[PDB]
Amino acid sequence: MERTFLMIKPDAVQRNLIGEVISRIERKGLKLVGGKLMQVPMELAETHYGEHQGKPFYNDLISFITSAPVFAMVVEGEDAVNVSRHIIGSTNPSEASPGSIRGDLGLTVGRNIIHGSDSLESAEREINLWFNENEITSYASPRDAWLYE
Amino acid sequence: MERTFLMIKPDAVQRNLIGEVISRIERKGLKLVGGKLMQVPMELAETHYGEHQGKPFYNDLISFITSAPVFAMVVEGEDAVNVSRHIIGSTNPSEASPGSIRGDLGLTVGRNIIHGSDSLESAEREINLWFNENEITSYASPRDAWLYE
Amino acid sequence: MERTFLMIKPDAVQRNLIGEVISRIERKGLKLVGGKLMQVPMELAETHYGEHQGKPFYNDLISFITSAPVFAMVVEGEDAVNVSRHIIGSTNPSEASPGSIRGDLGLTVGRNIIHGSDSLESAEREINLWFNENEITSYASPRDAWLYE
Ligand SMILES: Nc1nc2c(ncn2[C@@H]2O[C@H](COP(=O)(O)OP(=O)(O)OP(=O)(O)O)[C@@H](O)[C@H]2O)c(=O)[nH]1
Ligand SMILES: Nc1nc2c(ncn2[C@@H]2O[C@H](COP(=O)(O)OP(=O)(O)OP(=O)(O)O)[C@@H](O)[C@H]2O)c(=O)[nH]1
Ligand SMILES: Nc1nc2c(ncn2[C@@H]2O[C@H](COP(=O)(O)OP(=O)(O)OP(=O)(O)O)[C@@H](O)[C@H]2O)c(=O)[nH]1
Ligand SMILES: [Mg+2]
Ligand SMILES: [Mg+2]
Ligand SMILES: [Mg+2]
Repeated sequence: MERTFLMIKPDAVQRNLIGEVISRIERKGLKLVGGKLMQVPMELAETHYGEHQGKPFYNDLISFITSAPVFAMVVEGEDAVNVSRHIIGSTNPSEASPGSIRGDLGLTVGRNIIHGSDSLESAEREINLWFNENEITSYASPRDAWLYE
Repeated sequence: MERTFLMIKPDAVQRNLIGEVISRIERKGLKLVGGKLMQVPMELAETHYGEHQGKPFYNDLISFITSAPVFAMVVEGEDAVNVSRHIIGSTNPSEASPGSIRGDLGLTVGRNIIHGSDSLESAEREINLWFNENEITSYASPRDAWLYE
Repeated sequence: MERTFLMIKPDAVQRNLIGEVISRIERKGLKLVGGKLMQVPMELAETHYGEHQGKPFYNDLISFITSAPVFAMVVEGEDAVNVSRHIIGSTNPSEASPGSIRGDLGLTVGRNIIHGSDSLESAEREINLWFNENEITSYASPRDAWLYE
């Protein structure tokens, strides 16, 4: 079943919103299949955010993301990539839709609560980057026969 | 005052989301005016979903909806039909707006939490189908003078 | 930092939704910087809503808003004016986006829970109208270094 990578960023951690964001993920039907609290080493940040190297926000991004722990996650569900993006909300939390994670919890574009893979793929690439698969559990859940036909 | 028919489907029942969905209905201002937990007999499913007889999802629909109890409801408020649809969200929960019932709780189009009448109507027709009106209470509520001019 | 004026109207007060609406404001990142429960004197209503004098809903507006206490607020954050409007939702709560204050809590256009300044601005003008600034506190909060770059 489709997987995506999600990351609760240091702003949500330092604002004590870990449970709230995880709740929004869970109640949507998405299955948490890997998850760990970790400090992000420099080299991981830079490879994760490689595609942003030329951009004005890059240095700030790398600093922010290495500034306190993140909660890294693998999340599984039909259409998981696009589902996650929909509940996370657009990149600028001031335009992110009310009811989305960024739309309800975030203020500014550079401190926007959570990251999700933007496609199949960068998902996966990001999953392989952050997780070895002995870290990724596989389990059936009671609700599954009720989420899906 | 306008009424509509709403139904909490077996997916929300089996996922233990009855109270959550009812809460979203109540806090919007809509008045619960009839409500019962019931197993849906075959013949009721088929007449309820009559308009879908030719369609690829039909057999799955009928099976799903008869597979565990539903919470059937009559709900009253100005513009109740269109209000309910707005908070329920579009049919595919992956596109349903965040903050909507389907947008927050549902994953797939065939397991989308709740049904609402799509017009004045089919409301109603559906109300008469599911409820005799000795089943439908009529009562004024303290908030009413505050919801409405 | 940008400020806006917000007001919890007598419908939310009389529906006991004060905490809920304040929660939605707080968790977005907005800083409550002035706030008071007050009955709105006639002359204040009329100057507040001056721009609506010719309109069909005017007399109803003035009556409603003077009919029970309101919770008047000054709220501070980057882009506070437009942020507040986004989480409050469009004027008619039947079209206001699910997940917004009006979209989740309001039914009708004339009883729509809360008011927010519509621009820099009328903010602000409304702040000066409702608050003397000995009423407006200024304080740094622990989350601030996490909301903002
Ligand atoms: N300070 C600042 N940061 C920005 C700006 N634009 C983008 N960013 C940051 O970089 C991201 C840009 O969005 P995307 O193209 O989806 O890539 P990404 O969002 O960095 O990836 P994730 O944040 O991990 O989801 C935002 O999350 C912000 O954290 C900006 O104009 N100013
Ligand atoms: N499996 C599956 N089910 C579908 C599909 N399209 C529609 N459905 C089901 O049939 C419904 C179609 O939407 P509508 O035209 O509003 O009618 P309806 O939604 O069945 O009516 P309610 O579900 O009771 O609101 C959805 O609720 C789904 O339960 C599909 O492509 N696949
Ligand atoms: N009864 C009734 N009231 C309306 C109607 N249109 C607007 N209103 C009221 O007047 C407001 C009109 O919207 P705006 O142009 O943003 O100004 P405003 O909303 O009054 O300002 P705030 O309510 O304080 O945010 C609504 O909040 C309603 O309270 C209407 O057609 N009928
Ligand atoms: Mg992004
Ligand atoms: Mg439907
Ligand atoms: Mg308005």
